[PDB]
Amino acid sequence: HMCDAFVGTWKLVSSENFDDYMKEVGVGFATRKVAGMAKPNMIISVNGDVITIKSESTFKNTEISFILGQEFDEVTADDRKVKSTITLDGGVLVHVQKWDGKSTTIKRKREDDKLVVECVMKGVTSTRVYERA
Ligand SMILES: COc1c(C)c(C)c2onc(C)c2c1C/C=C(\C)CCC(=O)O
Repeated sequence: HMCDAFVGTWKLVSSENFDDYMKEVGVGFATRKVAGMAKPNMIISVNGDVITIKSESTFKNTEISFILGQEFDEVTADDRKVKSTITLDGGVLVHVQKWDGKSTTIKRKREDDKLVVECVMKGVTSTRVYERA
């Protein structure tokens, strides 16, 4: 029952500073433009210890399945090959991606009826807000 409040189907309703975050990460111009247009749905489900987060958009689909605390391979929407570890910290899903000696952290939390996602690369943060679909 860990992540019960995250489970469901969510749609993107606001984004702030995602272009600057993508620049910080190293995403190129064309990908930033097309990815920044997308309005993904995110589908979160849990089966035993396995959490699955799917992102469906016009830009890309993606899907990750993982066990908390257990590192996995992830190919990101922008085609980085990263090593990811996702934990729960005080009710927040904390997702660290490591690649090429770099690191970024993505935090997902429930706030009121929203799922709020904060992406941080060095000093740059982006906030993306999702509502139930
Ligand atoms: C941040 O990693 C990226 C990137 C870099 C780019 C270009 C992207 O383009 N499309 C997606 C989807 C996407 C993502 C995943 C987003 C997140 C893991 C959280 C924000 C959200 O779920 O909205």
